[PDB]
Amino acid sequence: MASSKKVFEFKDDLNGSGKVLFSWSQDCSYIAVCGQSKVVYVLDKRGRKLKETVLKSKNKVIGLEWDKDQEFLAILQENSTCFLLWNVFQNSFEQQDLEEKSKGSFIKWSKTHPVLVIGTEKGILYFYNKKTQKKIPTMGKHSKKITTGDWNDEGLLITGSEEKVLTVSSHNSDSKGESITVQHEPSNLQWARQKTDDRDSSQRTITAILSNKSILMYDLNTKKQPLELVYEPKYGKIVDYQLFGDGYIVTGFTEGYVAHVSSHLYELRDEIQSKRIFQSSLDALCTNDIIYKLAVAGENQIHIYNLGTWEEVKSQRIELPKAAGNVTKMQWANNGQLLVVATANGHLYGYLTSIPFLTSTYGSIVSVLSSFTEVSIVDTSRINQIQNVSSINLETEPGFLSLGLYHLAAGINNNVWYYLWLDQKRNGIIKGGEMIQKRDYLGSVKDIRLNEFWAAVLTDGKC
Repeated sequence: MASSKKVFEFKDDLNGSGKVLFSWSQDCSYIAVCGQSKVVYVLDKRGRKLKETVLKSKNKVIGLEWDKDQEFLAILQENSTCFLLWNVFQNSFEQQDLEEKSKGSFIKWSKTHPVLVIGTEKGILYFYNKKTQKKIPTMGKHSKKITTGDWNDEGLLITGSEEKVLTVSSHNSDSKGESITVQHEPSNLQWARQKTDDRDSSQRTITAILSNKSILMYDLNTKKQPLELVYEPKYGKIVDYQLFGDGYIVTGFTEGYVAHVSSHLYELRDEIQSKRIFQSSLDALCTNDIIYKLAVAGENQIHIYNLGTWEEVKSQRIELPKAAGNVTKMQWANNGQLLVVATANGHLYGYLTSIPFLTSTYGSIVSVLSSFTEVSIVDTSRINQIQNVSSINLETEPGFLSLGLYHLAAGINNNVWYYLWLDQKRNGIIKGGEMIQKRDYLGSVKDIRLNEFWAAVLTDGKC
């Protein structure tokens, strides 16, 4: 059992005490962080600074987002008259103005298409096209300050304003749906694939939070009215809710209570499951469907939870420092390998949770990466028991692994490492891995194969 490893810890010395915004790259490689020190800096997955920058204004960052190509970071500050696109690789500034000297209130990039929406306090929505860097204004969609916004995989912008109005805009700036009359203020916009038996339904459901008290549901298929899912007074005001699996909702509340409901309309009205986690207060919660874990933060600790049987995973519980305060934001990678923590006092933490290890097999012999710094070869000759593993040291972490009768091949992008046991003949005593030859290629290593006396390397166009 590999416990949660605190790989990197950063304090308010470089982040700033307050509500910190951290953004994952879509390839789950580089992690951008900015809090109250106005410093936006990107770290590697293990916590090494790569590119650092400082904003011109002293306003707190209210919006930080990676673009679709993971090349530009969009940053909007507290009531700023402009916003900044920062090329991380080029480390280059470009400032986009807000028309009529409007105060910045919301920004969000289309996670699949090159469209960036900026909403101001006047209700005007500006659509920024990156391929031509052109602005399309839309006035009158919202009559008050825009409060919440989100994007879908299809790239449909959902925006909820103070006038209890939800509006959806497409890529061509076409409004998908008229002004929706909802009971109370919508917030925490999210796009969900609703639980339907027919498995040909696209992800189009809009799930939001009403007045920080209820959960609002909206669907497109049959033009059904938005539904106000009400929660018990013991729950109180909602802290947050997360969507997991094929359309299910898990929500946390102020008294350490958590509720699990199925997004199916026939089963949404009644709470399917309820559980008590904390007794004083709750900080936040987040889900990961690939690694199948629910992380609920409270009282400066992280509780890991199962979602099928809902067993409390005590093994992966994390004890956060007290000075961090109530946790404000929490997110894994898209694959769920590494988890990033931002709290109300500017603290930033990185923990190792899943990191699945690669396995490749030759005849009756398999390989297990185990820790990233080494690779253990595993013998499965006998039945019901496993022979002794043999550890081989590594410096670079490959994404491809291949096993032969004697050699072991470890391949990362355009780099190949080879290892051998003893020197041909009969193995007998097994020796440590030897760096026989470091191989480099002009192209990427698509696939690696190794019989015994020869080896084959694949590149995007040539073997």
